[PDB]
Amino acid sequence: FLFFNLVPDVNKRFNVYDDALIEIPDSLDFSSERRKTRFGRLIDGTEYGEMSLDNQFIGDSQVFIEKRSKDSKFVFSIVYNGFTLGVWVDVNQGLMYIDTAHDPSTKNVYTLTTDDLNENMMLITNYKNNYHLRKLASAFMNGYLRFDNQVIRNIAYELFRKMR
Amino acid sequence: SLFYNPQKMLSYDRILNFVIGARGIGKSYAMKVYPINRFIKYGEQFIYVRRYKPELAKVSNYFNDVAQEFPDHELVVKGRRFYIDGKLAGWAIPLSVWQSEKSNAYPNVSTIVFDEFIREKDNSNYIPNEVSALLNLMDTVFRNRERVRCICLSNAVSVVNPYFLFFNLVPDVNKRFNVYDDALIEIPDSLDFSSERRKTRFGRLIDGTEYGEMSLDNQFIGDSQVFIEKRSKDSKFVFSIVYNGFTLGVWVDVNQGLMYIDTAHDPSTKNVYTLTTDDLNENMMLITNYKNNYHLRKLASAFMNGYLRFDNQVIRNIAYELFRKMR
RNA sequence: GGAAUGGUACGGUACUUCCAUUGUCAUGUGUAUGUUGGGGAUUAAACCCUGAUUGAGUUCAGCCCACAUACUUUGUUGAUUGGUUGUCAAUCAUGGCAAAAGUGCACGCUACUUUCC
Ligand SMILES: Nc1ncnc2c1ncn2[C@@H]1O[C@H](COP(=O)(O)OP(=O)(O)OP(O)(O)=S)[C@@H](O)[C@H]1O
Ligand SMILES: [Mg+2]
Repeated sequence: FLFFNLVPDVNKRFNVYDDALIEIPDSLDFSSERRKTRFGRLIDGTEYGEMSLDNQFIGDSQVFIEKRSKDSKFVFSIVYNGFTLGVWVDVNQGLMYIDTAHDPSTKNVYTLTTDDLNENMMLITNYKNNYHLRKLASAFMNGYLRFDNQVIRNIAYELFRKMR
Repeated sequence: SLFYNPQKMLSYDRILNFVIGARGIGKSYAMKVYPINRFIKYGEQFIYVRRYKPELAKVSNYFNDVAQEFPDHELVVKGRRFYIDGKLAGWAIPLSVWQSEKSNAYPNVSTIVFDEFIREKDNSNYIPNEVSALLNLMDTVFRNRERVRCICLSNAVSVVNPYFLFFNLVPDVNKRFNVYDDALIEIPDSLDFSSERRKTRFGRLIDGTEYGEMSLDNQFIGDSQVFIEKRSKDSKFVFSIVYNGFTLGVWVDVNQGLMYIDTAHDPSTKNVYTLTTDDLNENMMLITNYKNNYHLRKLASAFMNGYLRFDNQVIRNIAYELFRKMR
């Protein structure tokens, strides 16, 4: 699956595509078929009570944080590793988002590293530009920063780790 | 008295026994005798798990030390398989391939006849989540609620392995037995400890003073992992440091000023601190390198001083690891 | 291979018991004095510091603890008006009750060992 990169669901018993099909078999009866065996052995009842047996029916992975967007004014713009991230603001609750937005007006476009150099952007000073974006910094420290993706989540978070 | 004595173990009759201690001191003697005792009663064959494969090429002399127990009947090995008067005795395989075994019929089991289940300071041997591996082993040696009785047997007593605190297996040094639904924690008699350790003192005096060190003491008495002074008290909840997914908090009691790291909850909705971005969401606040030393100034100082106190061993371990992370 | 006539695990009983145990419900922040009552705090001691004592070292005394009252915030997050108290929760510990704990199992073979049949 790591190769083919499949995206099934627990709901769909059959998961059909152009080529592939993931089938989850007899899910209820399976569970029921296991239930009865703990009736044949109560110590297997204690074994089922172990969280290991019940936690392989539970999946774990990284998860998103916020899926947010505005409908009002916005100011800044940043780019990193050949990928652009806009900055959105709102007076109502003064909230702050980071969503895909390109401004052909194109003021104050920034990168952390000169691998994305262009006559327009300026190599940002390490932390003085952070104080320039004091509202963005505080929004990161507080909850005033929200996004609309988990991919934007990870890119922004690695940038934050490099930010300090 | 003289030797390892499984009478109380067999007596209190958990369907799954759990004993520890006596490194090479008969912790395997009586429990390798017992399957052949079931065979003399003409019961059922036993199952022998091994940690790895090379450990198998030399171990065909498994019945040498039980002849002096039962000289009477024939106790031999044909090769891989064990034979008592020619009847099959033990299903003997290491771990690697039990899955290929698990579709076979296993109608006859008597007892768990393995020891050194877990070795101190040995996890390269280990297999991830092998606790559930033993679950698969037991369910592939189960047919009903009978014919089976299990033992664990580690060389020494520890309180850090996942199995214990997963089952809250707590040792007691004052009393021999610790009882639960099915789990016992025990050790041979403290009087038998005196007798046998005195027996070792007799004879090889160097082999006695080597037991005088805690090195050989801890193998059989198991006084381990209780390192920091630890207490508890009734202070007010003040601060909480969400680290790698933990609701750790701090009680600060000014009268006889000490910081107690017990776990509790109040609806503070503030002062909760995260040292990682993974534990940060939109209702707690992030703290960089130094600002812990200042906002948790009490924490920093009480750690530098002896004023910081602890409550639980797991909390102690995770907190010391955090103290290593904080730089 | 037969015991349950050895100690025995447990259940679900009884005889003594202790909300340690999960729940069910009432309690909570600060000085001021009192011998509050008791525990002198009692290495004696030598000296001194302080605070009443009376002509005056003459007397005694300085430590903690629960209570009686006024000075006050059950702590704590929120709903409240323009803003302040008061009404609905939290966890914290206390206390009372069950449910729970020790003593025989004299209620049983669900049961290992156990020495003999
Ligand atoms: N009933 C017994 N009769 C005689 N010796 C005994 C008895 N019970 C234990 N022993 C002793 O136990 C020793 C062998 O026990 P082991 O089977 O090695 O126990 P162990 O603790 O598993 O050690 P390893 O690592 O398994 S070899 C003998 O040499 C005796 O000293
Ligand atoms: Mg052994």
